[PDB]
Amino acid sequence: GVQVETISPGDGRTFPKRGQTCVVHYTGMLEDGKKFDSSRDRNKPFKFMLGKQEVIRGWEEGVAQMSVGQRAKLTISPDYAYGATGHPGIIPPHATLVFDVELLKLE
Amino acid sequence: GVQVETISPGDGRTFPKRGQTCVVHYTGMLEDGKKFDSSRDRNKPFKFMLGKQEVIRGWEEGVAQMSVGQRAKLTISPDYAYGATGHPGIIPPHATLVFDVELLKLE
Ligand SMILES: CC1(C)COC(=O)CCCCCCCCCCCOC(=O)[C@@H]2CCCCN2C(=O)C1=O
Ligand SMILES: CC1(C)COC(=O)CCCCCCCCCCCOC(=O)[C@@H]2CCCCN2C(=O)C1=O
Repeated sequence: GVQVETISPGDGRTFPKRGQTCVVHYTGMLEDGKKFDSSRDRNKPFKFMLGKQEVIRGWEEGVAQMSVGQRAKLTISPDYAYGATGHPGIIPPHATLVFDVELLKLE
Repeated sequence: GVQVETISPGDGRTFPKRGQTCVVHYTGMLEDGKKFDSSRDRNKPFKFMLGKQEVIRGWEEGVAQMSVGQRAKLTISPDYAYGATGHPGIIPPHATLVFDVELLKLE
């Protein structure tokens, strides 16, 4: 499923609600440590609307467990990520993905 | 034959030679992405001697054209795999096989 593991505590009070835009910085890597992308390298935070289902299930369910200001490591099994397909040219088939996510703010 | 499609490049200069032990991680799938075996799943690299014929011909010709650190998707026709006999209870007769292979190192 998605396992969430705190790197830095957030405020423990403001959790995203469905319909809110989460603003995050992230780095994603394959289970073996090979990194495949980071918004920090573009220094452009990534934004998505929770509930809209435009990101993988592991992100929808993992980020909803986070409060503003938290930095956490989410390790996402293949069924909550890209499955047998992968993401062409970046993610291989059946890959467990590990993401370091920081929830900057809600909009 | 075997088609090699690269997921991530290796050095493009250290290719395996006859008699060397190739150390790889792999996932074996039928064309629909259904996984029938994976070394990753038992967390043990697979090792074989290039030129010994102990692995199907698509693996001997496919991995000979990979360089260290490369991860590639090999699509193997049945005549380079198990032909009409298949592999009892896992692979059907005349099945095209897809393997995700990462050449981790040479010994
Ligand atoms: C796509 C992928 C492989 C690679 O992403 C990029 O190379 C650039 C991202 C630029 C922003 C557009 C992304 C649109 C989101 C929809 C793609 C689904 O992606 C995901 O769910 C996760 C989590 C959010 C970051 C992207 N994401 C990922 O799995 C990734 O990191
Ligand atoms: C056998 C099969 C269905 C199942 O394989 C295993 O269960 C591997 C067990 C671990 C190693 C045992 C020694 C296997 C020696 C090689 C046997 C022939 O297999 C093959 O050529 C291909 C390619 C290499 C991985 C095994 N391979 C395959 O076609 C497979 O994945």
